[PDB]
Amino acid sequence: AVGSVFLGGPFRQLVDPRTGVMSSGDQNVFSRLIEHFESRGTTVYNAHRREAWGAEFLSPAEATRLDHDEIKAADVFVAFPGVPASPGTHVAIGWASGMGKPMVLLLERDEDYAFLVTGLESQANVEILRFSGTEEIVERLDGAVARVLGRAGEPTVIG
Ligand SMILES: Nc1nc(=O)n([C@@H]2O[C@H](COP(=O)(O)O)[C@@H](O)[C@H]2O)cc1CO
Repeated sequence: AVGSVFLGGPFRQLVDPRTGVMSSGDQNVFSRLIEHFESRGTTVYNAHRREAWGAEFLSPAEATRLDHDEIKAADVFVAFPGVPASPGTHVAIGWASGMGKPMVLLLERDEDYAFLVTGLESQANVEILRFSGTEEIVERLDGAVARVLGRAGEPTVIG
């Protein structure tokens, strides 16, 4: 049973400038993923919700520090690299892969992602899960987390 996950993904690009928040459709997937885990006993660290989906904006420095602490604390790292790419999320993949964290990465099926993203499959303790909608993710996530979590500590290139 999984104590803690860090859930990451695009943020800045999903904020509506007119409202200063993400739309319910974009919050959709995050909230769905949060519930799923929380209902099962698993603490979810997630910046989108912590920062009221754009309304309670941090300083770059605060935001940077919290994210790195939460990543380091969570048992498993789960994130959406984003199409187009989420700059802050890619920084976080660097952090997590650099700590040898169990990671699950959520990739839109039939979309292109970076070499240094896809190249972590095998190279680190990572599992890629391609998806055409949120329910697919919700169905497959627990298995993906258990498999990566069942390899924690184990040496890897990069780990
Ligand atoms: N205010 C923010 N707080 C944050 O914690 N972040 C972190 O950086 C990621 C989003 O990066 P972008 O905002 O660059 O897409 C999120 O997963 C979040 O963990 C990003 C922003 C906006 O750059």
